[PDB]
Amino acid sequence: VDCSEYPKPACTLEYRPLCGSDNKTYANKCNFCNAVVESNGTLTLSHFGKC
Repeated sequence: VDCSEYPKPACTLEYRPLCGSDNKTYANKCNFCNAVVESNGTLTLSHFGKC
């Protein structure tokens, strides 16, 4: 997914779960992309929905 507009200082509460390569279910794309940046690009997206 496109994380180009990240990191963002806040994420909304809109619950659109997606499963990281870490097996964490991120709450939405904002939370996921912020984690991608924090990971220095090690975290990828496995799939949409819960892990």
